[PDB]
Amino acid sequence: GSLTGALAMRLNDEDLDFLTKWTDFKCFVSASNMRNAAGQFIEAAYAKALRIELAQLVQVDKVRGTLAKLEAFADTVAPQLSPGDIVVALGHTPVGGIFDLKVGSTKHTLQAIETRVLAGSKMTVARVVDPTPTPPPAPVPIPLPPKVLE
Repeated sequence: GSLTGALAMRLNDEDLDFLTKWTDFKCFVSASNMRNAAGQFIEAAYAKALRIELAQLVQVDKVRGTLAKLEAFADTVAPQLSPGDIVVALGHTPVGGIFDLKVGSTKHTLQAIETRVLAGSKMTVARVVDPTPTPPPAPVPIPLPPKVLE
């Protein structure tokens, strides 16, 4: 096999290790009412995305992602994350389809993406934090031809 599994056909130890290098939740993705003043998140987002592309160190990939990693890991894009399998994307983040923005005194999150948890690799979750228990339309609104909702 090699480089063929559940991580877009790269869950294998080669891409999973070079992928496991770090997490993607050191970057806050467009929160909107929370994010709008500085928006300095694309630094770690670009560095880690490149590290995901480094995970494919067939030869140089690892080197591109490591240099990019430092590029962002500079100050406010390095020591801000959890143990693994996480990336920050809240509010104005095109994936939910739901309507809830969590911003402090406006803490109501709309984020329905997927159910994928790879330690040190990508993780997609479906969660809507709102004071309402029962959702008026659908339980989990994710646009996918093979799936019904989630």
